[PDB]
Amino acid sequence: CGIVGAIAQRDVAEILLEGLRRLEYRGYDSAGLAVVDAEGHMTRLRRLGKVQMLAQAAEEHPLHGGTGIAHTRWATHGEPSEVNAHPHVSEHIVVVHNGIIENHEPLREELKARGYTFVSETDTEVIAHLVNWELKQGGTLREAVLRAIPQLRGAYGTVIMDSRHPDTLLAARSGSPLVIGLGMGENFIASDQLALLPVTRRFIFLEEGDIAEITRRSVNIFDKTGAEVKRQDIESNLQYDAGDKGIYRHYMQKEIYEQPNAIKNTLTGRISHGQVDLSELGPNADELLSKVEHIQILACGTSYNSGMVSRYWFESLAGIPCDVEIASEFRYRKSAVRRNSLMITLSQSGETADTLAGLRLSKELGYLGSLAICNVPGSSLVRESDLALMTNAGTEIGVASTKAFTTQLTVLLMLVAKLSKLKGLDASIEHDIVHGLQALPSRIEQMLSQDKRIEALAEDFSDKHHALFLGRGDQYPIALEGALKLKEISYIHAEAYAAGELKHGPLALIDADMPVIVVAPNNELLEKLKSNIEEVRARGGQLYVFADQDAGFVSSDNMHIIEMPHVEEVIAPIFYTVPLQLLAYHVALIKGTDVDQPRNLAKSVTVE
Amino acid sequence: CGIVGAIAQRDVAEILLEGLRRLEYRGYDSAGLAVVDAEGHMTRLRRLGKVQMLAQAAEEHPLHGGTGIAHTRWATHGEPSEVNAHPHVSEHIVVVHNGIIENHEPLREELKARGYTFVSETDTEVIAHLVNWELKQGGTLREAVLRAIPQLRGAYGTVIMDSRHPDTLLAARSGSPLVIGLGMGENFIASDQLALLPVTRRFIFLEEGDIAEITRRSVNIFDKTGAEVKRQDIESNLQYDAGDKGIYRHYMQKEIYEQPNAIKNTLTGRISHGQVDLSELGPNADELLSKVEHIQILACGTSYNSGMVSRYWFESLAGIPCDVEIASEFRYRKSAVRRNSLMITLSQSGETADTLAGLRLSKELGYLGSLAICNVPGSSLVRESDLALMTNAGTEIGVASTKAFTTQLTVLLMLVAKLSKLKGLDASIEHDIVHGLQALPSRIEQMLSQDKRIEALAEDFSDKHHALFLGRGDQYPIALEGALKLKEISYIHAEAYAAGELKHGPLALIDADMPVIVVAPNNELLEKLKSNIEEVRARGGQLYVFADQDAGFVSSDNMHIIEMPHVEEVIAPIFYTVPLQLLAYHVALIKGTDVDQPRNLAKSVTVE
Ligand SMILES: O=C[C@H](O)[C@@H](O)[C@H](O)[C@H](O)COP(=O)(O)O
Ligand SMILES: O=C[C@H](O)[C@@H](O)[C@H](O)[C@H](O)COP(=O)(O)O
Repeated sequence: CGIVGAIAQRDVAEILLEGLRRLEYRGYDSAGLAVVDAEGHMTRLRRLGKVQMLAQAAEEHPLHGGTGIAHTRWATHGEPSEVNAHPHVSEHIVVVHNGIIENHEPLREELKARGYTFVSETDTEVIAHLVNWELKQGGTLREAVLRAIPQLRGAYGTVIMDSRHPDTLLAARSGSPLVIGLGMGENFIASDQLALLPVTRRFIFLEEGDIAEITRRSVNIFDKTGAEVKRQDIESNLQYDAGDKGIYRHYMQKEIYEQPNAIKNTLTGRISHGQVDLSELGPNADELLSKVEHIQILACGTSYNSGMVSRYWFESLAGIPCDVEIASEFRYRKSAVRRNSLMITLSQSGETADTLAGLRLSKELGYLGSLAICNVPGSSLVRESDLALMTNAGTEIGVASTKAFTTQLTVLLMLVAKLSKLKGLDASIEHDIVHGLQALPSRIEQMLSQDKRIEALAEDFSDKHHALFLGRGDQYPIALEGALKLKEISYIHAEAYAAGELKHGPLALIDADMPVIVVAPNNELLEKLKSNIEEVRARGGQLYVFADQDAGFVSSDNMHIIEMPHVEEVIAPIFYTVPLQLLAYHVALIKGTDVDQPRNLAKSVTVE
Repeated sequence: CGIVGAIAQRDVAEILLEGLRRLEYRGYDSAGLAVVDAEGHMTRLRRLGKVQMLAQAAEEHPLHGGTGIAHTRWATHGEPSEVNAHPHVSEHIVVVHNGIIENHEPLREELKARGYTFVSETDTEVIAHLVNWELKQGGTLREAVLRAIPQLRGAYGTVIMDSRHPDTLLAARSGSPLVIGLGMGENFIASDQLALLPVTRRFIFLEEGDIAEITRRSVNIFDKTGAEVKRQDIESNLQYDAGDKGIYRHYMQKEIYEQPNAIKNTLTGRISHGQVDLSELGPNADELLSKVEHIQILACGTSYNSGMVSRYWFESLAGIPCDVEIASEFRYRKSAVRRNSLMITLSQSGETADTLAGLRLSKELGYLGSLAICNVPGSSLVRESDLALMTNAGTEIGVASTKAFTTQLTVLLMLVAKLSKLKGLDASIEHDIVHGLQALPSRIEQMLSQDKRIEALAEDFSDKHHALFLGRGDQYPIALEGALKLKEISYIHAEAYAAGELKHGPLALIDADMPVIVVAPNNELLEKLKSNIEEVRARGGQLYVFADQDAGFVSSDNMHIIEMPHVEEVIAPIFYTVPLQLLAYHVALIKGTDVDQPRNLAKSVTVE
């Protein structure tokens, strides 16, 4: 989730609370900072709620100090939320981490043994009493820590502090990212370089394992053993616009509408000469890519749907057997490795628990090699992969992925043409794919200029609480997607069915008041589809159908047609996605929902 | 669908209306018979509705004749239901078919040319004016037909009659089954030997293509060309109990509760000596089965879910790469054939459009060979296959498959152990599978004796209209299944999610009033699951959890636990299915629904 850390000479709270705000997406149930003033007065503070719930519990009780550590959260397993909220104050040790401490039991028991007393349920409060115990046994903090770290198992990103000596903050990185922001006289710790974006812009990105010792006037980093290290330090880029929603009322909407430029980024330096280019893999790709006979794809939620759309392409175009499983199942299941199998995770975060263990698994199951289509660079998926292709999406703040989706398509789509050519197939296959790609941007541009109309439809969903999404083909999953959206950002019970599955059961749901969103280009499967539309139609189902301008569909009280600008077909599933995104967003407004942090959720799921 | 045909000396209506009643499952939108009395008075009759809607429109206007043909239907594409209802009276030619006439256009136009006039939209009414035109050009009916048949494309099962000469009925078979029931002085035609079950029990099962000429006192069958044929004639068996619901209020319920004996049938003559036996394939199976490296599985609705459960087994036990696609998508999609791929349809009917073309496709795509796990013998899937294994389910009348499911599992499960052994694997794998199999019956027995309790739960769903089904593992799809049920037989919007997918989106749906059915044995994935239960739990979601007696779960207003009799684990997905079946049925009663013919549906989808 979100974890921030100041240690300057000014007051560090209204920054700590900022860092949080700019990590509210990674987590939005509980929050709270801990600062201390000169003298030593600790001042822990927690609130259930948005970060603002804290903010306000700060104005009421301003916190002075130049040593604090904040923290937002995803309260998942539930639990007394304000009791189990960070930070936790082990007498004088305050901690806040990001992650999961595996051995959080073999410890909690062992300590406890030694008269310890965990007043709260939680793994953070274990870091504390652990580090603390280590003070007692000699050394300095930057020593008590360098000893306790290696006795923890998991992936975490804690930032330990001694209320008796706010002179130093400790920061370890074992999994969850922790970047350090460099200030003047001051420093800052963060889980992401986006918290600190306001104050510094100069970051030393902790490598994996580091236990950096930080003060106002120094930042000493040590490797895992305890050696000293000289981590470089770079200036940020991830600031294009930072987390400024701009003209846009919500992040999704801006993120939705960035798709057209967002793809351009992706198709940039890759569409070199009528034919997709991906040298970026370094001439050693055509030696593993080429032995490829099958493709396994790990993913979750939207990152999976994409995996789907692709399977259609990898086969009907690359001619390559391909599976596209949900990471959650894969990882725990004994399985049968195809011969010559390129594993291919499709995270946007790069840091998702499941798609990542998956990957990890893959390694042992003798796959041919990994490939990684992340959004975020140097991400756990990207560095443990073997090959990787980056979406160039830009940072996506929306809890509900959108441009990360469209980008993914574009990439995969590109990989297809590479693989296509790589396989002496028809040089025309690449050509065709490219033309789409190399014209997707302009086209989504086209599509968005329909905002108004879709915004109009959404009115019809005020009163509904169910919705059916139908598609067939390499649009089965596009219809999967637009459900997942609407479903998530408006709470409507939307469900997606592969069109030709209705009559085998689900078709019982239809009725007078059941809207049915359907996507329908000038596909070959057009008529097949045109049918199951008529099948639902003939049973009540109110029908919103996003159909190519030249489909043939005809308007009607029961059957609402939303003309679609003729698209290509290689990029058809991307295109037809967009309108479905608008609709989910707009219905969400009509619904009056947290368009940007839907309940029980929180962008990127990196827990486990 | 359902098509019946009398031609006796008594009055044939109260039989025709019976035949229909006993094919109401195959179709239940529109109906209607046509008889004629001695003199020649035709008497066509149609009604929207159950067959009974006709029945009653018969009592009001008794139909005398000893030559009639009836017919129930699935009105799918909708259309003026009483206008487009069979039979259709082309002046003197009355027809009724079962199936789809492809060229139903290149004809409708051509004829029409010749001053013809189709007062109704429909493909039946095309058979008529077609056969008719053929009278005019010479010959006798049994000649005008034998000429018109070969000018039709599709799969059909029409039974043509001449109102000017009820002396003869014609019957052709091009796809849809047509069996002939033999009486004394009288005959009968049928789409299934179950219509006629009351009158005769002696059937000559038309081969594929036959154009049988039938009168009271003869039944001449001719092959496709026009030759004479001597089709054998067998006595029925499919009459165990016929379509007599017995003690049981609905077919599902009886069919649900037949599972325990229904499996026994399946495990009969196959569990020969501590180890599954399937010689029934004839010593030429271990020569294709053995070269098998991958398994593709086609299916729809419940017949697919089974395909799922299996994939888990074929891999984690047989060690064999396996895909399990929805037939509807497969069939229309260019794809990549694994090397050495055993295709394997999983119909119960054997006659499903999609799973069958699928199969058909398979043939061209160089698979290694077909295998067929049908319920019904000599079924289109079973005869075009290459290998086949029959469920021994018994005829299932329920529109909502149940025992066909459990049987399928059992079979596949058996195939796994065959393949397992066939692959020098651990002799212990077979052993273990068998023990389950060879103890599934007794165990489901166990499970049903919980009826009451589940019947109790269902009370809690009166007011609900959504439901979430969660499972993980080789129970992801078992949770898929029990949704499809409830979803179909009660209209509740039930949805199944692989447990570990919640946090990536859908988990937004949960709330105060969202029941969540979850299946949870003493799996290894127990705790994983135990979690997402707690995740939903912690967000409102009312939780009905079907968990092993020794799970650990604890009762609670928000979390309803329904102890499950410890089962094995190889057969665990079958077992945990049953309770989910009860619940759908019981909720359906509380709902007050067509537990046996849910709306917009109709057992086996054989249209296209
Ligand atoms: O609608 C929500 C998004 O679809 C979300 O579900 C996301 O796609 C998954 O949780 C995947 O995580 P990553 O893409 O970042 O790995
Ligand atoms: O709940 C309804 C049944 O699940 C039904 O969906 C059936 O399974 C499919 O239509 C498959 O047809 P076959 O099994 O007979 O081929």
